[PDB]
Amino acid sequence: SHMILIKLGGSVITDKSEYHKFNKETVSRLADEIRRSGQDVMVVHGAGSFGHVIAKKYAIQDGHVDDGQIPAAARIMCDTRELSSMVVEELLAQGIPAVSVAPGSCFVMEDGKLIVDNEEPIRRLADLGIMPVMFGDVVPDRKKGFAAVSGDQCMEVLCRMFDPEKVVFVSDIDGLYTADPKTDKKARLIGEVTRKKLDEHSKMEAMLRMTDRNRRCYLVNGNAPNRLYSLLKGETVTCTVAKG
Amino acid sequence: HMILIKLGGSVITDKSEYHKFNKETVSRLADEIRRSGQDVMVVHGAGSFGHVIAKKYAIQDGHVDDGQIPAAARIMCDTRELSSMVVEELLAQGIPAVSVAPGSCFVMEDGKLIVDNEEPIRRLADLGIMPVMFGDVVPDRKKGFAAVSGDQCMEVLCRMFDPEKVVFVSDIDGLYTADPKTDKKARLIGEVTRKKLDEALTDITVADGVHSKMEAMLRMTDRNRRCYLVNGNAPNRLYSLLKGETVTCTVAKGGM
Ligand SMILES: Nc1ncnc2c1ncn2[C@@H]1O[C@H](COP(=O)(O)OP(=O)(O)O)[C@@H](O)[C@H]1O
Ligand SMILES: Nc1ncnc2c1ncn2[C@@H]1O[C@H](COP(=O)(O)OP(=O)(O)O)[C@@H](O)[C@H]1O
Ligand SMILES: [C]/C([C][C]N=N=[N])=[C]\[C]OP([O])([O])=O
Ligand SMILES: [C]/C([C][C]N=N=[N])=[C]\[C]OP([O])([O])=O
Repeated sequence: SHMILIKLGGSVITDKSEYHKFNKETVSRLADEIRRSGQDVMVVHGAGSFGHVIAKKYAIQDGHVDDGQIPAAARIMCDTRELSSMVVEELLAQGIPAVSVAPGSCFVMEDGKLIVDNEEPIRRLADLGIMPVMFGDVVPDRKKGFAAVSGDQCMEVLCRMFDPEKVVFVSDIDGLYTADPKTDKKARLIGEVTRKKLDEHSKMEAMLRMTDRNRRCYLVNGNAPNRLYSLLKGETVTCTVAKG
Repeated sequence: HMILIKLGGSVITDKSEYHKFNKETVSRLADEIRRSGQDVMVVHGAGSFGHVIAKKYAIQDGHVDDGQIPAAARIMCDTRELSSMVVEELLAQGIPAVSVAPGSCFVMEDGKLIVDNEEPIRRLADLGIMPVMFGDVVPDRKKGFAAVSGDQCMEVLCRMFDPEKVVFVSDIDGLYTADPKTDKKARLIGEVTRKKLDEALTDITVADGVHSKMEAMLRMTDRNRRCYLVNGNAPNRLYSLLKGETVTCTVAKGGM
C-alpha cells in the first residue's frame, strides 16, 4: 500500500507557449528519476500545448454547439494520444511498462465529473504490471456532447481506485505561491496547505481533495534536477504539501 | 447505410519490416474513402507494429513469464503509435476519427472480445468522431493478456452498429485455394459461403489457414449483408467497391 500517484503536468512535459512541442529531455530525466527511486508509481500527464491551444480556440470545454468543432475535437484527441505515446516511450525506455489509457476513448463525463463505469481494464493492466497512463483529453459528455477532463480529474479517479500513499504534482514551479511567481516578483512560497484555505489560486482546492484517508499530496518542480527522485525516496525537498 | 472497413496490416504496414508505416498507401486509401462519399467506419490491423514482437515473446500464448510484460507494453505502444499515424491520414482527408485501443478499455475471455460498456464508442460515433479500433494486446480474464485482431474488432462493431456492407482490405486480390505467395498455380475463390467453409475443413486446417480466413469473412455476413475482400494495393479498387461498382474481390455471403 505504498504506491505514489504522480502527475507529469503539461508545464514540464510540453512547452505551453509552443503548440505540439514535447520536452523530450525533461520527460526522459523525470522517467529516469522515477525508476531510480525504486518506488511503485502510476503516471498521469497533462495535455499541455498538445490540447489547450485548439481547445479554447473552439471552446471545446463548453460542449458541442457546432459541427465545426468535430474536426477540432478529433485533432485535439489525436494530439493528446500522440503526446501520451512520447511519454510512454520514455517510461518504456527506463524499464517501466506502461500503456496509454485515453479517457476520451474509454469513459464519459457528466456535469464536470469523469465517469468510470468499468474499472476492470485499468485494474487488470495494473495487476499485470503494465501501468495505465491516463491524461487530459476530450471526453464524450452525457449532456454537452463532449467536454474536457483534466489531469487532476484522472488522478482523482485513480486516487479512489488504488488508494496511493502519496500524491505528487510535477510542475514548473517550486510550489504554491501567494500569486503567480512568474508575474509577481513579490510572490512567496506556501509550505503547507490545510483547510486554512478559508482565508482566500484554486490549486489548494485541487490538492486537498486527494488528501483523503490521511495521505499527503505534494507539488514539486520537475525542472529542478533530482528533486522528484529525492521526493519519491522520502528525502526532504522544496515543495508544497497538502495535508488533512 | 454504414460500411465497415478493415485496413489490414498487410497493406497499411510493411509486414516484413518492424515498425514500418506505409503512409502513402494509407493516404490513398483514405482519399478513396473520402472520394466515395460513403458513411464508413474504419478498423485497422497491427501488421509489423504488433506481429513481429508478438512472435518473439509468444504473446499469443498469453502470460507465461515475467519477461513478456515489457514486450506486451512495447506492442501496446506500437499499436497506439500506428493508430495515430492512421488517424492522421484520416484527419487529413476530412474524416474525423479517434483511436480506441481495445487493450486500454476492453478485456477478453475464451478468445472473444468482451465489450461491457458500449456508451463511449456509441457516443463518439454519434458525435461524428469515428471510433477506430485496432489489433492490440488486451487483458484476458483467464490468460492474463491476449491478442485481439482486427477481424475480432470488426466482429463486435458489426454486432454493435449493423453495417449494410463489410469490406476487408488486404495485400491480396482475394482468397485463394492456397497461399498465393507460396503457390503460383493457386486460383482465387469468387464466392464464400458456409457450404464451402465446410469444404475447406481438412486435417491440415485442424492442425494449423484458408478456412479461418473464410470464417472471418462469413462472421461479418448474415441473410443479406455481404463481406468483400479487396486488394488495397490496387489503386481505386477500394474506391470503386465503395461506390457500388464491381471489382476483383472475394465475396462472403449467407452467414453461418
Ligand atoms: N498562486 C500560484 N502559485 C504557484 N503558481 C501559480 C500561481 N498562480 C498561477 N501559477 C502558475 O500556474 C502554472 C502551473 O499551472 P498549470 O500549468 O495549469 O498546471 P499543470 O502544470 O498541471 O498544467 C505555473 O507555471 C505558475 O506560473
Ligand atoms: N488461402 C489464402 N488465400 C489468400 N491469402 C493467403 C492464404 N493463405 C495465406 N495467405 C496469406 O495471408 C496474407 C494476408 O493475411 P493477413 O495479413 O492476416 O490479412 P490482413 O492483412 O487483412 O490481416 C496474404 O499476404 C497471403 O500471403
Ligand atoms: C485536455 C484538456 C483540454 C484541452 N482540450 N480540450 N476541451 C485539459 C486537460 O487538463 P490538463 O491541464 O491536466 O492538461
Ligand atoms: C495484436 C497483434 C499481434 C498479436 N499477434 N496475433 N494472433 C495482431 C493484431 O491483429 P492483426 O489484425 O493485425 O493480424
